Amino acid sequence: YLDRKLLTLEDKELGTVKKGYYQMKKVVKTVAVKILALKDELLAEANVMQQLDNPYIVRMIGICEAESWMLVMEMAELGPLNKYLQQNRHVKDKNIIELVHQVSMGMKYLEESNFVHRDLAARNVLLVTQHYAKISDFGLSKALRADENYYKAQTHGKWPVKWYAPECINYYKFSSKSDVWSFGVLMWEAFSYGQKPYRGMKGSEVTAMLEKGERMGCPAGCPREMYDLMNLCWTYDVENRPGFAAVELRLRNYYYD
Ligand SMILES: O=S1(=O)NCc2ccc(Nc3nccc(N(CCCO)c4cccc5[nH]ncc45)n3)cc21
Repeated sequence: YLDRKLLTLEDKELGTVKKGYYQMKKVVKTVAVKILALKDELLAEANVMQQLDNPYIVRMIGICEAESWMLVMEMAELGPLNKYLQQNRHVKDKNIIELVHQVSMGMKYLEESNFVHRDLAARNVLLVTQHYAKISDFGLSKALRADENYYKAQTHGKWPVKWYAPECINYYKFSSKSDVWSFGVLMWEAFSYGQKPYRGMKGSEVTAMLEKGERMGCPAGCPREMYDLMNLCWTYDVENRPGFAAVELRLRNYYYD
């Protein structure tokens, strides 16, 4: 738990979200703060992110119980990737490849830590700099049990279907391979400069489209290798869909080529 005394908030708003500062041992650290049901979701996120430690996942500083309930993270100054790219269409393809490779290195670690994100989308990638991305928003994330490969969704809550693999929609099964499907949608978003996927379509319409074997097209100016990778992530049969080690490798090879 954090010390309220050591936390300072801006008035300006970023429930509610605020930018702040927390006095660490000697340096002052810029932080982003969620300020409060909606509480169990924030507790689940705190519980997960306290077990995570990776350069490509947003770091939790801690929980402050004061006048309000607060979840304090290190600040990723530039904000969500979808919004950033929407306002910065000059960003080169090679820079996008760089950012999406970083996300895949982050997801490779999660996979290895046996956690499922369950909400991997461009809106949940935050930028530290134009060349440094972190995965955020672990509200729906689940620590897999030692004896299982997947999480079985029970209660009906947030359901971002446009990022969900068929086995999630059809069998309520979430695994690292389902996160791979979502990563594919995230790539598509990033190479489309933060445009929403399957625009104009209902969730049930997206599902019907995918079952016919149809996929979203190649965004303008997306190199074909990256589009080929999106299609691989969108492999229907989860058995034959790649995991984050295979996905990360292919981005690494391409990027460094
Ligand atoms: O709230 S914003 O989308 N409005 C513009 C802007 C600019 C920078 C950040 N950066 C940032 N950097 C780290 C964490 C964090 N947030 C707020 C995200 C809004 O949901 C968080 C606070 C607490 C827990 C969190 N988990 N994931 C993000 C996050 N936000 C966030 C935003």
